[PDB]
Amino acid sequence: DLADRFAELERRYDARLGVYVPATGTTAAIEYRADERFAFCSTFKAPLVAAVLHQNPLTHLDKLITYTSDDIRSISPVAQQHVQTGMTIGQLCDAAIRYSDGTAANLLLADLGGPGGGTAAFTGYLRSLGDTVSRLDAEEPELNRDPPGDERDTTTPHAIALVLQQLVLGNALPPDKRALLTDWMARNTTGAKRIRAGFPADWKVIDKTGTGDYGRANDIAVVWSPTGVPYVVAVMSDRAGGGYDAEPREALLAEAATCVAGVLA
Ligand SMILES: O=C(O)[C@@H]1CS[C@H]([C@H]2C[C@@H]3CCSCN3N2)[C@@H](CO)CN1
Repeated sequence: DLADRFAELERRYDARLGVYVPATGTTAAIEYRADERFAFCSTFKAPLVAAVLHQNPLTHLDKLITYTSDDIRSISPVAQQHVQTGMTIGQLCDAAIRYSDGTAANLLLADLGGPGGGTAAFTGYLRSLGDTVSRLDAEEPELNRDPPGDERDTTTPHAIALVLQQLVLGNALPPDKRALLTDWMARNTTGAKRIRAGFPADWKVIDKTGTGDYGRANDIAVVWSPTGVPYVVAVMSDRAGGGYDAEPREALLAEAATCVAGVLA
């Protein structure tokens, strides 16, 4: 029984675990705390990039964005190295997804524009995909400071799964923008010990991770079986029982993904 395995893992890592895999083909939906709210953490960066792709011509990717010291306010492995020359929208999308670059995320939010520094339009983008649940209320690094239970800056494994399904497998984006998003998530550098670690090597995996205080660790992915059958896999977790300093545990998400992969094989 799968719900039993997920419960075992919660006890092992002193964690709250949320899992959703949408129903597809002759495969039933997998769901565990799938409608409870979990912090986005950095996972929002993937649909952010979709929002910015949708809103503009693909030529927009080549627009150069300049920024400086007081824009670097969060973990920003790529933006910190290019601050003197600036970065193109394209480079920023690349960094936001592949290195979870926070400054890139803020600059892309600003590019979207409108109230809340972009966060309202980010949310409106999800609403356009039929996601009535998720909300982004702040940008980096403030979006990470909400305590356990706080509804600000949250999604649900169910909500973000259906969003990612439309973005990557569905027609939320035209093919050329869709490929750009898909390719960036394929080339993700941060996700090796999470959902990717639970699936056999001959499965293709693309993903965006999230991490936070209170032991938050997320991963949202699309996986393809060796015969090309795709599944969307959303895994979210926290370990709020250990307080603000509780360490995120990637192994939890890797074990949860192993349980899911065995069921989808
Ligand atoms: O800039 C920040 O302070 C935040 C902290 S939480 C989390 C951090 C936390 C994790 C630790 C090491 S590197 C990647 N970092 N990503 C990110 C997304 O999951 C968001 N960036």
